[PDB]
Amino acid sequence: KLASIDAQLRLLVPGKVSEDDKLVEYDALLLDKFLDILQDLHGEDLKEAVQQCYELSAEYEGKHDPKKLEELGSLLTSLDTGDSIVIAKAFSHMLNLANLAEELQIAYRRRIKLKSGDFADEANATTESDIEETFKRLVHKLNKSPEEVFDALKNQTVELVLTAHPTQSVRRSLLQKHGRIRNCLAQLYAITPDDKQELDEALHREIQAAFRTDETPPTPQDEMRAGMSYFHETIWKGVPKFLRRVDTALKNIGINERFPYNAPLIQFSSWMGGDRDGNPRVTPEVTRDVCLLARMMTSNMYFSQIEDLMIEMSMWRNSELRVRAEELYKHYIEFWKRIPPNQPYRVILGDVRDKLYNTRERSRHLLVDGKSDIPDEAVYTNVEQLLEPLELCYRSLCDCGDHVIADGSLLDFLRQVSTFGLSLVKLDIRQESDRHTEVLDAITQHLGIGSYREWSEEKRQEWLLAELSGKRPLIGPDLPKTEEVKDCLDTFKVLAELPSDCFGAYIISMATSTSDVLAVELLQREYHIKHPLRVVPLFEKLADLEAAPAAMTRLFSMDWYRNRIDGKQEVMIGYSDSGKDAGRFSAAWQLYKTQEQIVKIAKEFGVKLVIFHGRGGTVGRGGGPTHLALLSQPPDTINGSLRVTVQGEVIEQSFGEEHLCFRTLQRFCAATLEHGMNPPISPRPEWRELMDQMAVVATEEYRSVVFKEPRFVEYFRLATPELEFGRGGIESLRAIPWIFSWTQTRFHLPVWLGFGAAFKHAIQKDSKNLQMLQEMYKTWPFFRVTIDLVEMVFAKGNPGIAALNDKLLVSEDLRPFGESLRANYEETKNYLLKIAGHKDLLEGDPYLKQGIRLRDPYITTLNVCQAYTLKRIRDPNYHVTLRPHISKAPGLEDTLILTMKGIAAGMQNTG
Amino acid sequence: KLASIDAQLRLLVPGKVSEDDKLVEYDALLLDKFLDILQDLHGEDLKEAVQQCYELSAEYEGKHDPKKLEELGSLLTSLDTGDSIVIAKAFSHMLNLANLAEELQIAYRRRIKLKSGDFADEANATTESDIEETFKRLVHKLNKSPEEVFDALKNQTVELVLTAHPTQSVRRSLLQKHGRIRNCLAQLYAITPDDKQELDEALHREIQAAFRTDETPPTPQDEMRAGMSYFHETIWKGVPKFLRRVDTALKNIGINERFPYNAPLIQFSSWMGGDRDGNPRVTPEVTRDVCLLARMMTSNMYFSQIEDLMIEMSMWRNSELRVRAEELYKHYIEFWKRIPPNQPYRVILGDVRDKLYNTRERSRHLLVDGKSDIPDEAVYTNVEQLLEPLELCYRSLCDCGDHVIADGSLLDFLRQVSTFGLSLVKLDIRQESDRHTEVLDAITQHLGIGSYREWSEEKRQEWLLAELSGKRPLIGPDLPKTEEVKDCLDTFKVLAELPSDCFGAYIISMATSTSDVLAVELLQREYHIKHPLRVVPLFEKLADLEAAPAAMTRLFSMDWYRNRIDGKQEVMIGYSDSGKDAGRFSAAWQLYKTQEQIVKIAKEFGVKLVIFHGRGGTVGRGGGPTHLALLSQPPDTINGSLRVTVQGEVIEQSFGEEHLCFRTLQRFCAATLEHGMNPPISPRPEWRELMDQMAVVATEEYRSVVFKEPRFVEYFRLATPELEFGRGGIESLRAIPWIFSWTQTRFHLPVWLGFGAAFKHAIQKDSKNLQMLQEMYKTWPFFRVTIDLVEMVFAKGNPGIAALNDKLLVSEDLRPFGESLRANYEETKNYLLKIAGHKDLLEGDPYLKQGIRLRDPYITTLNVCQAYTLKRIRDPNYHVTLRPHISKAPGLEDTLILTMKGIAAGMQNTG
Ligand SMILES: N[C@@H](CC(=O)O)C(=O)O
Ligand SMILES: N[C@@H](CC(=O)O)C(=O)O
Repeated sequence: KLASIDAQLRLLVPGKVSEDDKLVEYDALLLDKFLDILQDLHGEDLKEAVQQCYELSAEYEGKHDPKKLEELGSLLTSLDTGDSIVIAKAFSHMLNLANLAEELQIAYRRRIKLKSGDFADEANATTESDIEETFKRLVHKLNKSPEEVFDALKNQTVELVLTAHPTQSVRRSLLQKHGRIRNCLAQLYAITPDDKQELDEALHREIQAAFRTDETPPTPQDEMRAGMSYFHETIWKGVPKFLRRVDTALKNIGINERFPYNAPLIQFSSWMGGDRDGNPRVTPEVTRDVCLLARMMTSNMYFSQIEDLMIEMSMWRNSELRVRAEELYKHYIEFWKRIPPNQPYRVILGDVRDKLYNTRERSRHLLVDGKSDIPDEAVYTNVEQLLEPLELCYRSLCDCGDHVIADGSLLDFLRQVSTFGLSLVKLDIRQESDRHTEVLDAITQHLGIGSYREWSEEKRQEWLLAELSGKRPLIGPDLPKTEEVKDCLDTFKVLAELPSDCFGAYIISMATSTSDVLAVELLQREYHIKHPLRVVPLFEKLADLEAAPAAMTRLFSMDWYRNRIDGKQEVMIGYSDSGKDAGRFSAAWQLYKTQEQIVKIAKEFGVKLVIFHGRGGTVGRGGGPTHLALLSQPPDTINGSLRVTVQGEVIEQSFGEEHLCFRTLQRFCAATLEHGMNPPISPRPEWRELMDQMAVVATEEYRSVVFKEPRFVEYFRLATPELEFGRGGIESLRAIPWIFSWTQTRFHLPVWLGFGAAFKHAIQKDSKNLQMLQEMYKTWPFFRVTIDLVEMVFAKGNPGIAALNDKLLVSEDLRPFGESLRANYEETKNYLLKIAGHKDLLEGDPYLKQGIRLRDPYITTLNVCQAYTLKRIRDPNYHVTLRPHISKAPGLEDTLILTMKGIAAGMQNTG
Repeated sequence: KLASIDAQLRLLVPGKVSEDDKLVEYDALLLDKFLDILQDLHGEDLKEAVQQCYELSAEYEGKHDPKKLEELGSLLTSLDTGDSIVIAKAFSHMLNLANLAEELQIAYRRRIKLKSGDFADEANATTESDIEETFKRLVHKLNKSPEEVFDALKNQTVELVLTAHPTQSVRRSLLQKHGRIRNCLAQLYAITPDDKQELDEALHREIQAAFRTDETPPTPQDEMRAGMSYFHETIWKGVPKFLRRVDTALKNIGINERFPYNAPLIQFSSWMGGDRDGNPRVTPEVTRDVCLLARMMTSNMYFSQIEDLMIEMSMWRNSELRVRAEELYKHYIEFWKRIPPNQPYRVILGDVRDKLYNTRERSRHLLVDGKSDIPDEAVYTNVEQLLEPLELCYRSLCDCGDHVIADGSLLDFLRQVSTFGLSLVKLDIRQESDRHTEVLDAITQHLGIGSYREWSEEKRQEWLLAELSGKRPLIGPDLPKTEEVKDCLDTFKVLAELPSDCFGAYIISMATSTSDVLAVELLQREYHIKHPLRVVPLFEKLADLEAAPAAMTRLFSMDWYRNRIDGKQEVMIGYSDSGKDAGRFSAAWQLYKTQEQIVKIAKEFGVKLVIFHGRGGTVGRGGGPTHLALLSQPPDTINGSLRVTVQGEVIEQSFGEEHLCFRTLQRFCAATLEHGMNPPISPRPEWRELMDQMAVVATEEYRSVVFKEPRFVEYFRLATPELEFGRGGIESLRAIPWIFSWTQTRFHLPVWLGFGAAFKHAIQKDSKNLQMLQEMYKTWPFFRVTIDLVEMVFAKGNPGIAALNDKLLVSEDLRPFGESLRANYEETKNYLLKIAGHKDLLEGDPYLKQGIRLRDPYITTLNVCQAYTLKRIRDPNYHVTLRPHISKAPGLEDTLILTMKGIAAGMQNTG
C-alpha cells in the first residue's frame, strides 16, 4: 500500500532502520499523498505515467542498466507539450517534498552523546560541538579562562552575506507552504486518532496547495523581496533564541552575566540589488529601491511585534522613565485609545510604535511616490534612537526589582534591534574594475590631460593620490558620459544620498591593482560621501591572486590610504571564480597560500584583515561540513571577524527550518571563536612541496582541456544547457553559469577536473606519495575538507546522464572527446576514493549519502526530460510519435525552465 | 528540596501516584519557583512568613486541630497593613497558580478507553462521550440513521451567554500571562537539558510578571472588554477546530459531506452592558458603547487574520470570480502595493480587507467622536455581505478542482464568519418589570386616562392590546420623566438606532404577568423598532413560577402576540434566584416541574419553546458535570435549541485552555443533540410524591430560618462580608451577593439549607424512603445531578472557618444561633452522604476532590486574614501588637478586596 512505496524506496537506500531514522518513511508518506493528488487533479492514467517514470528511473539508479534509461527516454519523448509540463512539474515537486523531509530528518536526528574529539567530528551535524562544548574545550584543553573566552566572544563579529538564488528565488507564499507541509509531517509523528486523521487531511491539502502555486522574469526588486523571506520565517526569531543559548552556555562555564545585548556578534548583509557586476539591470534605481525596501521591512517587523511587547508590559512600577512618560502623555490593531499614565512602559513603547510606523511609511512613500513630507524627528534615522527608549525600559525594570522580567521579551527585542538595526541587511555594492577605469578615462580625456586607460600602474597611482587631495572637483556638468559611465557615476550619487547604515562594502570585481582600489576611493571622495564604504578588492584569476600581496603592500604603504582605512581592511576571494581560471585543486591551494601571505602583510603593517569568503568554498556547504571547513582556515585568517557568503542555493537548507537555523547560527559563532584560539595544524613542508607540484600539474590538465582544446567550447555548447541558460569563450563566461551548466548534466567537470592528473602524477612520481596523501587526508583539515567537497559532488554525479546527452545532442565527431572526459571522471573519482580510504562514495557520511541517494530518481527523470526537450528546442525537424494526451500558449521553453529549476533544487550546492 | 514541597502537598492528597497524574508535581514546581520570587522581591523573612502561614494552614486542613487555626490567626493579626497586603497577594497568586496547574491536568488527563454506558459516565471528563461516540450511540442504540442524526445537527442551535465575573474580570494582560505560565509548565514535561534550563527560567519569569501586575472600580465598558478576552485567547480558533472534528465524526459514521459552514450551530451572546437590572450604572450610553465595541472587535479580528488568508491564497486558477476581480482592479502590514490581477483571490480578499478596515474604523469613530462620515457602501452592515465574497472564493476553488484547498483556512474563516457575524456576541437587554410599569404609569397619568399602576391585570391586558394596535403614538414631547423613566425610555431609543444584529433578547426580571411581557412589546412598537427583540420573562419566586403557566397560556391565546412571536418563545429561569425565595431543593424540583408544564403548553399551541438557563443550575458547573446535567433536563425542554449562561466565575475553567475550550464546545453540542432523541427516564410516581412532600418541608425549614427568624438578617450582617461587598432584608438582596457572602465564609448556607429537613422527614416518616432516595440517586439523572452539585459545595465547606468568624465578629448572644446552623450543616451533609452511598465527600469523583483539596490551604489562609481584617474595619478600637515590618496610601479595605477576590477565585462556582 504505503508499505509498497516504502519497500520501493528502501531498495535504493537499505540497511539500518533505527528509530530516529524516518526519512524513507517520510518520503513514502509524501509521495503516497502526492500520487493521490495527481490522480484527482489529472487522472489515473497520468498518475500511472508518473509512477512509471519513477519506477524506470529507480531501476536505472539501482542497477545502472542503460536500457532502462533508454526506456524512460522513449516514454518521455512521446509526451505532448502539455503532459510533458505536468510530468516536469510533478518531479520538481517531488524533489521539494524530499528536501522538506530531509530537513525534518536533520532537525530531529539524534546527537552522539560521547564525542571522540578528532576534528572529523566537526564535519557532521550529529557529532559537532555546540557553543557550550566549544567553550569547554577552550577552557579545559586550551587553558583559557572563562573570562578570556567571554571577552573574545564579546569582541567577535560574524557576518553572513546573502546572495541571489542562481535559478529561482522561492516566492514568499510557497516557502510558507513548504513550511506547513513540513510541520504537518512533524506533527504526524508526535497522537489521538482523530488528530492523525485531521493532520493527515491537512498534509494532503498543503501538498496540493504547493503543487498548484505553479504560474515574464522577476524584477531585481522582487528578487530581493523573495530573498528576504527567510527573515520572517526563521532568522528574526532565531537570533534571540541563539543569543539566549549563549547566555545559558556562559552560565554553565561560570560566567554570571548575560551576553551583552548590544555585542554585534551577528550581522546579516546582502548583494541583492547591490551586485551589478556583469549585470546592467541592477541600476542605481534598483539600489535605491532595495535600500528603501530593506528599511521598510525592518521597521515593519519591529512595528508588528511592538504591540505584543506593549501588552506584556503592563507593570506599573523608576523616576527617569516616570518623567519621560509624563512628557509624552489611532488606526492600529491594539492600542487605539490614548494610553493612561499609570501604564508607563506602554506610554514609552506607544511612542516607539508611532515612530516605527512613521519610519515604515516614509520609506513606502519614498518608494512609490519619489518623496515624502514626513520629517526626521517623526522617524528613526539612526539605530540609537530606537535602542534608547528600550534601554530605558530595561533599566527601569531592573531598578524597580524586575531584572528577571527585563530579560524576557524586552531583552529579545533589544537583541533584534542591535542585530538588525534599521536595515535588516546592509547592502554591498559590486562592480568590475574596468568600469571604474572607463569612468576615470572619460574624466581624464574631458579634462584634456590624457587617457587614464593608457597610463601605467605607477602613473595611475601618482595621479589618483594627487587628486585624492585635490582642491577642485573633477566632474564638471559638461562631462560626456556613455550609458555605462553614467550608470556607474549615478551609483555613487545614490551612495551619497542614502543613510550610511544602508551599506556595507564596495567590492571591486576583477581587481588586480593598487590603483583599482584607489580609483573607487577617488570616486567616493568626489561625491563627498560622508561615510565612504570600505573598498574591498576581489582578486579572481591565479595571476591576480599572485599579484595581490604586492598590491596590498603598496596600499598599506600609502599615508593617505592608511589614514582612510583606520587600521582595517577587507579583501574578497572567490573560490568558483579562481577555479574557473585554474581548476579547483589549484585554486584551493593557491587560496590557502594567498590568505597566509596577506595575513602576514597585514600584521606587519598593524592592519586588521577580514577575508570575505565568496562563493564556492568548503565553508559555503552548510550544515556540519561548514563547521570543520571554518576550523580548517589558515591560522589568523579569521581573528575574531568572519564574513562569509550564504549562497542562494543553500539558504533554504540553512535557515528554512527553525532548528537548522539555530544550528547554522551556532556553528558560525562556535567555529569563529575557536579558530582564533585553536588554529588547525600547519602543513608539513613535504605537504607544501607536494601540493605545489600537484598544483602545476592540475592547472596544466584543466587549462589544456578548457582553454587550449580548440573544440572544447563547441562541445560545452552542445553537451550542456549553457546557451539556453542565457534567459570570448570560457574566460568570458561567468562562474555561476559554468558551475551550473555542468551540474545540470550530472557531470560536474568544473569541480573535479585537474584532481585526476594531480593524484596520478604524484603517485607515479613516487609510490610513497599515496601514503603521504592519505595522511594529509586523515590529519590536515584543509586537505580533508577539500577532498570531502569533491566527494560530495561525485555522489551527485552520473556519467550515464552525460552519455545520454552526448547521444542526443553532440555531433558524432565530438562524441569521443566526451567519452574521454568520462574516463577522466572515472579515474579521478577512483583516485579520490583511494586517497580518502573509501570503497564507496561518502562511506564516511552515510546520512548525507542516503539523502542524496533518495533524490536521484527524481533528478534523473528531469535530466532525461531535459535532454529530449533540448533536442526539440535545438532542432525543429526532430519529431517522434507523440502519445494521445494523458492528462485532464505554453511551450518547450517552459518545460525546460521547469526542468532546469527542478535539477538545481535537487543538486543544491556543488562548486 | 522541591522533593520537600512535593512531600508536604502529598500529605493532604495521598495515594495513587500514576503517570498522567502530575498535579501535585505541577503545584510543587510552581510553589517552589514562587517562593524564590518572593525571597528576591521581599526578602527571606517574608518568604519564611508565607511558608509558615502555608504550613499552619496545611496542618489545620490535615487534622482539623482548631489550635492551628488560632495560631495562624495570631500570626496574621500581628502583620502591619503592608505585610498583610503582601501575604494576601501571595496566597491569591498561589491560588491562580494551582488553578492553571489543575487546568493543565484536566487538559492531559487520560480518557477511559472502555465506557460502562451508565449515564454516570457523562458526569466525568475522562469518561464522557465525545461527538463521535454520541453519534454512534444514537445510530446503534436508538436506531437513528446517520442521515437523521446529521439532519438534527444541521438544525440544532447552541447559544452560550457570557455574564460578568461577579468579583473580578481578569484583565487581558494578566490572562495572557496565566496562559504562558501554563504553557511553560506544559513544555517542561514534554526535552534537551538546555531547553529545560531555558523553560525553567521562562517559567520563573512569567510567574513574577503575573505577580507584579498588581495595581478606582472599572467602567462597565472596560468590564465588557475584559469579559471578551477569551475570544482572542481560545474561542475564536476553537470554533473551527470543533466544527472540523464534527466533519471527521460525520465521516466516521458514513456521512460523506462536511457540516455546512453556515449551519448556526454555535452562537455566543452577552449580558455585559445589557443587563441593567438593579444597576443604574448600565445606562443607554453604556449599551450603545458595548455594541459598538463588539462590532469594532469583531471586524478587527477578521481584519487581522485576512492578510494571512491572502498570503496563502496565491492560486491563479472560475469566470464568475475572474469577472469580479477585473472590476476591482495602503497603510497595512502586508499588501501595501496594488494587487496584480493574475492573483485573483487576493484581489477579492484585498477588497474584503479594506471593507473590514472601514467597518472597524466607523465603530471606533462612532465610539470616541459621536459620529463618522464613513458611508454604508464602504463598510459591512450585514453578515451576508461578508460571506458573499468568501463563498465566491470557495466556489471558484471547487470549480477549478481545488475542493481540498477550499476546505482549509477558507472554510475555517467561513465558519468564523457564520458563527461570530459582525458582532462577536449579541447583547441581551435586561430590566425589571416594575420599571416598565413605572414608565407606562407615567404615560397613562400624563395622558389623563388614570394610572396603569393602579390597574388590574385584566385592565392592563385590555389597554395594552388596544394600544398595540393604536393609530397614534403614546409619547408626546411634554411627557414628564423621572431619571429612571428616562433611562428606561432611552434604552429603547438605543435599540431603535443600532442594527438588529447587535441584539438578542429583552429579558424581563421579576416577571409575573402576561401584561409584563406585553408592556415591553408596547414600548418597542412605540419606538418603531424595525426588528423588535424577542420578549423573554424571567420568573423568579416560587409563586411566580407557579403563575407562569397561566401567564404563557394567556399570551399564547392572544392573536396579536401569536402573530408577533411567529411560532417561537423563549422563557428564562434562574436557579439561584428561585433558591433565594424557597431554598435550593424546592427551587430545583419546582423548576423541573414548571419546565414540563410550559413545554406542554407550548406544544398545545404549536409554539417552539426555548428555556434559557440562568445562573446557579447544575448545567452551569462546567466540565464533565455539565454534560450529564444537560442530559438530565426534562423531556423536550431542549428540542434542538439550547441557551445557557456561562457564569463569569466559570469562564476561565471552560475556555482558558484550548483543550478545555474544545471540550466545552463539544459537550454542549453532543448533549443537546442527544437529549432530543434520548430523554432521561421520567420519574416514577412515588418519586414525584416524595419530592413534593420533601419540597414542602425543605421550603418550611429554609424560609423559617431565612425570613421568619427576626435576628437572621442581623446574624448574616456580622458573620458574612456581605455589607462590605456593597463596594427590605433578604427578599430585597440580590442572588449573587447572597451566594457570594456565604461562599466567602466557607459555609454555603444558600446551597444546602432545606435539604436536611427534607431528608430527615422523608426517612422518619417511612424507613423505606431511604432506599427510594438511594434508588433515585442511582437511576434518576435529575436527582443525581442535584445531589452532586451540593456534594461538590460541601467539599468546599469548612465549618471551622464559620466558627472562627463567629468568635471574632458575632456578638455573644448570637453565637448559639450560629452554632445551631453548623449542626444543621453537619446533619444535612451526613444525610446527603447516606443518600449518595458515600463515606467521604466526593468519593464518586476523586480527581475533583483532589483539585478542591489542593486549594484549601490557600483559601483558608485568606479566610483567616479576611476575618481579622473585617474585625479591624468594623471596630476601630480593636488593636493588637503588630510585628516590626517583615517585607522590603494603602489600607485595610485594599487587603479585604484582595482577600475577597482570592477566596472567590478558589471557590469558583457553587450555588
Ligand atoms: N549541503 C550538502 C549537500 C546537499 O545536501 O545537497 C553538503 O554540502 O553536504
Ligand atoms: N467547576 C467544578 C468545581 C471547581 O473546580 O471549583 C465543578 O463544578 O465540578
